[PDB]
Amino acid sequence: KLRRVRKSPPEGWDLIEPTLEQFEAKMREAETEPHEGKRKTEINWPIFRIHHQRSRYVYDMYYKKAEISRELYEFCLTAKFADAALIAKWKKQGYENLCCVKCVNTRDSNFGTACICRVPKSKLDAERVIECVHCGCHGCSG
RNA sequence: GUUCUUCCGAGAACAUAUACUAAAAUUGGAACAAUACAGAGAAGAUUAGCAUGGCCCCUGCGCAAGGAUGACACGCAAAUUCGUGAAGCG
Ligand SMILES: [Mg+2]
Ligand SMILES: [Mg+2]
Ligand SMILES: [Mg+2]
Ligand SMILES: [Mg+2]
Ligand SMILES: [Zn+2]
Ligand SMILES: [Zn+2]
Ligand SMILES: [Zn+2]
Repeated sequence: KLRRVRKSPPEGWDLIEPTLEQFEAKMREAETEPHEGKRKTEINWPIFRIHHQRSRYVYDMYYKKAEISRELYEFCLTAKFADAALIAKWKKQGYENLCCVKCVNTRDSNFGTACICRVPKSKLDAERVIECVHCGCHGCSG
């Protein structure tokens, strides 16, 4: 990754490097863990889950905590440490807990609806438990 | 879950219906390798090649071409119907 961004990490990369380096360890384990004893839908879920976490950590450091400068935050977007297109959603009102961009692509669904996990729980038959097939998200709206 | 309201623990807006839903459990359907036998179209033999037909395939990208002429075919073929005189009887 860092080879492919040419400039050096700008300012306080040491604050985020040990955490990002742990997400890398997580992601490689998720790639190589056996697909046996798991649903054909389940095995992809940790990938989307870890990719959500890592993007969320970079995002929270810059926006909520302000512990990294914009140049270091934008560096993480440039170095593909965080998905700019997922962070682009968490800025939108009503999307601030979105699990993955695949769940808001309405075009890919049979009827042109969003994913069911995007329905607010108060609008469900709220005893109902959800695990959406795209990522196992139980509900990510309200 | 977030941006706001305040009399204050509630209210407005944003957000709005994934998935042949199984890690399964059941249930049909093709060709395989070879002991011994007798062995591959045309009025004697060696026998071309190309056609023809249907509820028969295979190889091939194929309206090309190969697969024994790819194999088969291989006869009670009656399918619109009679007409005659002798000789027994009774
Ligand atoms: Mg011949
Ligand atoms: Mg031929
Ligand atoms: Mg031949
Ligand atoms: Mg023939
Ligand atoms: Zn999702
Ligand atoms: Zn979903
Ligand atoms: Zn979701």
